[PDB]
Amino acid sequence: HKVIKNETGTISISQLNKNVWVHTELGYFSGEAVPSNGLVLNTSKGLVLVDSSWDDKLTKELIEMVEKKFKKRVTDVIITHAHADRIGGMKTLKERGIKAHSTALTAELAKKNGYEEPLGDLQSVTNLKFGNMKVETFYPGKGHTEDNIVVWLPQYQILAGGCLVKSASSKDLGNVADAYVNEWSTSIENVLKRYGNINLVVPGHGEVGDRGLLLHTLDLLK
Ligand SMILES: [Zn+2]
Ligand SMILES: [Zn+2]
Repeated sequence: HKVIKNETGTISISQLNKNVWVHTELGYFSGEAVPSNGLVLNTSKGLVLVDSSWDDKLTKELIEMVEKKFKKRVTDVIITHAHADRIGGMKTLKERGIKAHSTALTAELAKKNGYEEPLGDLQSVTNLKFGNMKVETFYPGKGHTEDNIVVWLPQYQILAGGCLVKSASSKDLGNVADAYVNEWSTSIENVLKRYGNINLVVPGHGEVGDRGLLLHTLDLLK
């Protein structure tokens, strides 16, 4: 259990194992602190993030923290849906020549929310390799948003569930303004059906757990 932080504590990275870390940032909204999780992947050919952060201020500092820790550059990011906590650092990414991967739909919705457009290069099942690190993206259907995807790391059996999966502490689904609450259950079932061997599940917000987080989210939807 190893967490690196900036001095304020607004940005932290937590070790799941040597090459996979959770990044978490606090964005403040009407006096209220909200954490958001993504992943940091340490690969032979650079660093890969799953999701950016609330804004460019945080995204830029996040990048510098990880580039210093691992002594190499952030080359790619995978955007799991078009909300601010996921997509708010797009300008930082473009400015630094960091490729922003997404589904066409996510790219479409990003444009329509006024954000810079990610690549729209991902299909519903896409396998990527960065150095020796394998990354699978999967669209399970509508849930938290229309466009939400999950990121699977087959070599670690680690699932970045994003906001499709709630933490164990969550007692409601949170922000459902853009959600499809009647399809969300099916969409989690598609995840459960596809990955029979989940060791860790990282939710969009809150503590890392395991396969249980997906069952908890199903309860929250009943
Ligand atoms: Zn969201
Ligand atoms: Zn979320």
